[PDB]
Amino acid sequence: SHMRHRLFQLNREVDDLEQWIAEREVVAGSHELGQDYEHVTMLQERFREFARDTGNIGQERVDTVNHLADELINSGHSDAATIAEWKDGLNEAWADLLELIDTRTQILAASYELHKFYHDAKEIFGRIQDKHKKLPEELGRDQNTVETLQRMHTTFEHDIQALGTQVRQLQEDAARLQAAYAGDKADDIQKRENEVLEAWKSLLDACESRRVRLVDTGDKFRFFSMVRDLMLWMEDVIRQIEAQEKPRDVSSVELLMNNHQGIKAEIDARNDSFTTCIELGKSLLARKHYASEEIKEKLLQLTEKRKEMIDKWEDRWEWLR
Amino acid sequence: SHMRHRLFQLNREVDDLEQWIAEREVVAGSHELGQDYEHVTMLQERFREFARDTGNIGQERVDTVNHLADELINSGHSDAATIAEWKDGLNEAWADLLELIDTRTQILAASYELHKFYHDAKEIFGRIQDKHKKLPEELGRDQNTVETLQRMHTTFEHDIQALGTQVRQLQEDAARLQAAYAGDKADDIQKRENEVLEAWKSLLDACESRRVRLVDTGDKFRFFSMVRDLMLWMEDVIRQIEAQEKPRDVSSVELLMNNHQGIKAEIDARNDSFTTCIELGKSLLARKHYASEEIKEKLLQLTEKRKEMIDKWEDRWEWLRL
Ligand SMILES: [Mg+2]
Ligand SMILES: [Mg+2]
Ligand SMILES: [Mg+2]
Ligand SMILES: [Mg+2]
Ligand SMILES: [Mg+2]
Ligand SMILES: [Mg+2]
Ligand SMILES: [Mg+2]
Ligand SMILES: [Mg+2]
Ligand SMILES: [Mg+2]
Ligand SMILES: [Mg+2]
Ligand SMILES: [Mg+2]
Ligand SMILES: [Mg+2]
Ligand SMILES: [Mg+2]
Repeated sequence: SHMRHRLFQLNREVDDLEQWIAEREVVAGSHELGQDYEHVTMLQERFREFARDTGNIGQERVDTVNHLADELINSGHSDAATIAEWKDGLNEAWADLLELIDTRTQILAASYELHKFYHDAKEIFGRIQDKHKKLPEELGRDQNTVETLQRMHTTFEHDIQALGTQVRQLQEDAARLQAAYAGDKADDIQKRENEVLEAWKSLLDACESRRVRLVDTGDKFRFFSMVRDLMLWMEDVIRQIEAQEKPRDVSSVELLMNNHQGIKAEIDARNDSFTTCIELGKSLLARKHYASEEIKEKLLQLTEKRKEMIDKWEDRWEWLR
Repeated sequence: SHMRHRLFQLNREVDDLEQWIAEREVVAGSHELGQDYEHVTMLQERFREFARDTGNIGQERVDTVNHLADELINSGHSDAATIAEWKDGLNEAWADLLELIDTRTQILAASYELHKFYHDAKEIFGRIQDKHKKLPEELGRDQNTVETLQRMHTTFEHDIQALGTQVRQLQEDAARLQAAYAGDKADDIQKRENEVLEAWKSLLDACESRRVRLVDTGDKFRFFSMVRDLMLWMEDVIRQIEAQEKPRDVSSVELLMNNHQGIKAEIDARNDSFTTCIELGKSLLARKHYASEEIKEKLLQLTEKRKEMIDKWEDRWEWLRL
């Protein structure tokens, strides 16, 4: 009759607990669809709290009821068959709930991952386009400004590799998600990934086209500066020659021939500078440079000035003979 | 000199990332285990976040720098040999940081479970000792008060069921940790476990001793009560028989014989009550009740009074019916 009370008490506890499990099953059984990334995020985080609260509270109560029932069954209570029936029904209900919590937790993780893909694709896409937009058209005005622009571009191309990394990550996510799904869905992931890859492709193509144009414009201004330096120098040598005073005695002839021969040494020492300059110019022509017409003009001006200079040197020498 | 710019640019990114990795490694390399349960709980959560952030931020940066280094090597940069040296060492530093994060996660997890065992053992030992301090000693002085105390002891016994489940959980935790470690640490755990189990046992034995002494005490009062009810009744039946007037004519004799047979009817109606009472008394004696001497005296007073009542009823009936 103590065993009578113990039995009546256990019945109460089992009924209380199964009622509590049924309450939790309503929540765990929710089929609520996430409307967008923000909402699925909320859903997942709420249910993670719920799963943990449910497990914490329920496991202890289930263990207590199981203990009470096992004590009565093990002691050979005359209602052992009924008591075992109670215990089985409870353990089944609890196992079913935990299974359902598992299934919903999975479904919400899958959904989260899928919404996150579309989210990251929107964000990478926007970052790509925003970067594409900050990309100068101009090549620049002289040697000094072109080399600054070249260095800025080198930094820009540096400063997009981080987006590249994010693009490759998106590609891996798309791959993982496409294995999960099929039909309409795996298709839409492919399209979305493609939109981002094409935007990326276009940014790189534009960075490469700009790198190349800056090299071309740089080479142009390099060539022009080589020509200018030679032209200025040649005019100096010509003026040097023009400044020479006709000798009035043998010691003056000797001095002037020595000085003039010094000038030939100056001239000859520039041979490699002419070669470097002319080779570059001829290179640019071979590659159909946009400034080919200027470049021929400058090559012709250089060779006409060089002839002026050599003619003037030879005329002076041969009259000093 | 383009190629030089890219080299120095990479150089900076490499040294920067390595700095950043060194900073994360200081955090991952902490040897702080937590001063108590609360502390290690917090340590553990905060590094959980740290490990996630570090891995996510870190991996992208490493991968970014590898790509840039690989671009330079693949295009035959003059310093490809040196670049590959920077790259290789960065990757080693990153992989080292990742293993170190796994290591810290593991020993935080281990510290957490050890702290928690000692936190639970102290909580439970304290709860058991507190419950045991609140166990009453009084058994009651009458049937009603025993009944009340029994209700209250039932509640007490109910109150400690969840406490039992916590003790059993601690035993589970104790065996798992004892299997996990060994030497003086495992010994320390078994020591703490046995302390709780002994207090638990002490409480359970006390609750059961009380439960039983309350049943015994209540049964004694209930038996004494049953005997008293029968004694008072019997003495009144004897008084009713003794009050009867000697009949003086045939009609009176017939009326009295009827009324007398009515009295037997009333007497015989108590057969179940006597049986219940006597069986209770006998049940206490086989129990070896501590009041056995007084229970025996009462059984005898009861049966002797019933024999007296019956004898007086029968002697009256005999004299009447002749
Ligand atoms: Mg039921
Ligand atoms: Mg259901
Ligand atoms: Mg919204
Ligand atoms: Mg049945
Ligand atoms: Mg059921
Ligand atoms: Mg002139
Ligand atoms: Mg934890
Ligand atoms: Mg070396
Ligand atoms: Mg009281
Ligand atoms: Mg368990
Ligand atoms: Mg009674
Ligand atoms: Mg008659
Ligand atoms: Mg009558």
